[PDB]
Amino acid sequence: MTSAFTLNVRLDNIAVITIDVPGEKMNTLKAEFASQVRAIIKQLRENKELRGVVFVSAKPDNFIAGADINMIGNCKTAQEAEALARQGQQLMAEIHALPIQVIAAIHGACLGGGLELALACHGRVCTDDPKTVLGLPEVQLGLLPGSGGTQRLPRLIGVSTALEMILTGKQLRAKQALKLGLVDDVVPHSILLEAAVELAKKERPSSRPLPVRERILAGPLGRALLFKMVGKKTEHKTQGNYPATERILEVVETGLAQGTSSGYDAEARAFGELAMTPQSQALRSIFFASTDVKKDPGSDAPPAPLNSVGILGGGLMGGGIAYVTACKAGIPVRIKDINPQGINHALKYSWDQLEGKVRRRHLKASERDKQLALISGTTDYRGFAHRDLIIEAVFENLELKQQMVAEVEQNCAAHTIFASNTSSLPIGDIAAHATRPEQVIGLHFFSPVEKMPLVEIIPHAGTSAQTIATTVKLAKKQGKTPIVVRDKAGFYVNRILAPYINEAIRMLTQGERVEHIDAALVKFGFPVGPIQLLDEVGIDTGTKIIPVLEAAYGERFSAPANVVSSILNDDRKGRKNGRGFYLYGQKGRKSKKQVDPAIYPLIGTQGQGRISAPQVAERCVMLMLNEAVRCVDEQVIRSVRDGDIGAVFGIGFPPFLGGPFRYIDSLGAGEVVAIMQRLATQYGSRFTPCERLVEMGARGESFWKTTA
Repeated sequence: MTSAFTLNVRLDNIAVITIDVPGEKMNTLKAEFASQVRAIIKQLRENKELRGVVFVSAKPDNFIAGADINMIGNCKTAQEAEALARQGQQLMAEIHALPIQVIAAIHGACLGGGLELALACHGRVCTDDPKTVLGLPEVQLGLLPGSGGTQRLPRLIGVSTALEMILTGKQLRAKQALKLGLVDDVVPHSILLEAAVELAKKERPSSRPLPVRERILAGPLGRALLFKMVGKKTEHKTQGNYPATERILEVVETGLAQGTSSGYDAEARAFGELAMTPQSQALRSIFFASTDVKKDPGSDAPPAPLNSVGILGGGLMGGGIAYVTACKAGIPVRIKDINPQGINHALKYSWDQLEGKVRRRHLKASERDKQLALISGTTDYRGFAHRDLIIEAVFENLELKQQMVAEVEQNCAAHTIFASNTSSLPIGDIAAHATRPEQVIGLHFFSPVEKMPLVEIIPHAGTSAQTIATTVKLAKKQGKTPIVVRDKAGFYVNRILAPYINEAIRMLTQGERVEHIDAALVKFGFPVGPIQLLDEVGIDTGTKIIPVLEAAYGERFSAPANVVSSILNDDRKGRKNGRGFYLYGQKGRKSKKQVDPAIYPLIGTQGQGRISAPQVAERCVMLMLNEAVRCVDEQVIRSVRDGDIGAVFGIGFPPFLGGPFRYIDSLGAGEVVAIMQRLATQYGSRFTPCERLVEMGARGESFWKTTA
C-alpha cells in the first residue's frame, strides 16, 4: 500500500513530504509511523544539494488532527506512556536537527502532535481557510503536549501566550496565529506549496522578536511572578480538580529554568503519569463517548429531506432555534408566531448573536447580513407548505400543542416532521390525534440554545424510524450532541436534575447559606452552584417540572413545602427579572456575586448552618446519581454512554469524573450504596439506594465492562 508519509524530491533541490494516511480521513499521526519518517530523514541527508523540505497535508479537511489517543488507552503503566512521549520527542528533535530548512505547509486542522510537528519545523505557512486551526488540546484529555510542545511553544510565540494555548487547549485561526508568530505567513490554499518552497530556498528564517508584554516579564522576578499569578488564576477556574493544570505550569517552568534535555524529561514524565491518572481516563472516556455519539445515526433508516425547516413560536427560545439551524446547519428557517413581539425578539436575537462576532472576532459583516437571509419571521401562514420539518416551541399546554400538529398536517406537506420542544408533556399525547403520528417526535433544547450543546430526542411509541434518523441528523448539523431518550416524564436531563436542585433548596430551609452550597458543588466540579443554576435558567422555569415529576414517581422529587410558591409570589424569577437569590443589580464589572439577604426571610429558615461543604455536595450528588441509575435501569437512556454524555454536557457534570456512571464505577457500586444507606438513615428515604444499584453492589457489576 501507499505509505502514510510519501516523499518526492523536486529538481529545484527541495523535497516534499506528503502526509496521506489511508486509514482515516484525518492524519492521526500514529506512533507506528516513526520508522516511516526515520527512513525518509536519512534519504534527506543522502545528498547535500538539497536546500529545504516541506510537509504538506494532501488532505482536504486537515493537516494533522493530532496524536492517536488509542495509543494512550493501550498503555498499561506510566513508564510505557513515558516511552511514547520520549519516542515522540526523539523524532521531533531529529526533524529539527536537519541542516536544511524544514517548513510545514499547513492546511486544515493542525492540533496536538500535529502542531508539535510544525513547532519542530523551522518555518510555517498556513492557509487562510476557516478550517485551518492551530492549538494543543492535549489537556482536554487530561494530558499535556508530549512531543516537545511545552518547550518549543514558549520559545516561539511567548511564554505567557504559550501558557494560554497549553492550559486551555484553545484553537487559533490563521489570523491570530500570524500575529502571535505561530505561523510565519498565511497564504491562500491555491499557492500553499508554491509559497512553502519559496520559504525553503531562504538560508535563515527570521530571528523572531519577543512581544513587549513578554519582555516586561523577562527576568527571574517576572517569570516567578507570572507563574504565581497564573497558578492562582487557574486554581480559581479548575478548583484544583485537574492535575494537568499543575503539571503544565511545572514542566513549562523547569524547561525555561533548566537544560533542554531536562524540560523534555519533565514533559515525558508528566505525560506518562498523567496518562495513568483517573482524571485523564475519565476525560478520554468523554472523548470516546462524544465520538460515538456523532457516529450514531439514532436509527438505521435513511434520513428524510432537510432543505427547509420552520419553527412555531418566537421569542428568545425560538430565535435560539432559528439561529443554530441557519448559522450552524445552514438550513433556511421561517418563524411563525401570532404575537409580533415574539417575531421581533427572535429576529433581533440572531442579529445580536452575529453582531458580537462582528465585534473583535470573525467579523465579515457582509457574511453576517448574508447569514441573516436564511431566517425570516411572519405572523401569517405563508411560507410553510414545503417545510421539511417543524420545530414547535410554543406554550407548554397539551391542547395547544396537538392543535399545532393539526395545523402542520394540513398547511404543510405530507412528509413534514413535527418536532416538539416540550419538556413536561409526553410525546405520545401530542401525537394522539395526529393523522400521521409517525412523523411526530420530541426535540428538546436547553436555554440558552447557543451555549447548550446537548439536545434530547424523544420519540413516542409510534414514531417512525425514518423520523428519528432525520431529527438526529438535524441536531448534528445544528452543532448539538443528541441522545435518544424514551417518552417518560422528565426525560433524562431534567429528571436527574430535579432532586439535585431540590436538595440544595432543602438545605437552604435548614440553615445553610447560599454561598456555602454553591461553592461546595463548584468545588465538587460543577461549573455553577445549584442555587445560581436555578437562577440563570429562571425560578419558575427550573421548578415548573416538579409537579409532573411528583405525580409520576413519588415523593423523592417533592420540594420543600412552600418555598417554591413563596419565591414566585414575590416576583423573584431569577436573573430574567433581576430578583431572587443572588442580587443582580450590582454595577461592578467584575463585582463579586452577592446573594440578596432578603431570600432567607422569604424561605422558611430553621437552623444555623452545621453542614460541611463535602456533605452539601454529597447530599446533592447522591440524589442525582440515584436518578441516573434508575434511568438506565428503566431503559430511559439507551446506554450508559448516553447517560454520561447527557449529564456532562447537559447539567455540567464534572468532566474529570467522566459522568455519573463513570463516577459510580470509580467509587464502586457497593461503596456508594453504603453512602446512600447512611444518608437515608439521617436525612430521609429519598437517599435510599435505588433498586438496581443494590443489585450491582451485592455483586461485582460495573457500568462500563472493561474495568480499570
